[PDB]
Amino acid sequence: KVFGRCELAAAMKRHGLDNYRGYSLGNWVCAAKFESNFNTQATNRNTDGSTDYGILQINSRWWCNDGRTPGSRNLCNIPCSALLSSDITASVNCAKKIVSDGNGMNAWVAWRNRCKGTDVQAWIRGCRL
Ligand SMILES: [Cl-]
Ligand SMILES: [Cl-]
Ligand code: NA
Ligand code: NA
Repeated sequence: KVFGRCELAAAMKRHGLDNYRGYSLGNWVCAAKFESNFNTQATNRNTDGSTDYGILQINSRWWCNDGRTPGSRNLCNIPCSALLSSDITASVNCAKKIVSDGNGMNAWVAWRNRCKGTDVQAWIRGCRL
């Protein structure tokens, strides 16, 4: 599923990601835009052999099991394919764990390089939330 911008904002808010660990909703929408273009089905291989999955590009070395990643910890205790669902619940639950890990949203490279320090409220401008 390719979410619309405000559509994803509303889903993320309903799921309690807005202001989660102090990250306003625009941060999460901005991160999803650059990580996945709002596409739940997005996957990308990493150099280390792990793969990133879903709207928030959650990694198979630490967070989910994809059955092919050396050193997988599966800390979210989920198959990586569950993170590709049109229902974002599993991605949100796992993102809450990741962002609590100590580095906040710096865990997402695209967030640090493209969202951090910018006017992230722009990402939810116009939406009815
Ligand atoms: Cl915001
Ligand atoms: Cl933080
Ligand atoms: Na894909
Ligand atoms: Na992989």
